[PDB]
Amino acid sequence: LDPEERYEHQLRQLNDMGFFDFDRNVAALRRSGGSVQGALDSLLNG
Repeated sequence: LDPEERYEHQLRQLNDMGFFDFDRNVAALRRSGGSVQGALDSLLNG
């Protein structure tokens, strides 16, 4: 699956929280294993 499938529900949550950059969102989700909480931490830190 492409990440847009794979991470559909977590991309929505991230976008709903003001995180719109797709590449950054996907990168953060891959490092977190698909965890939104972890992705959010990455997106806020650095």
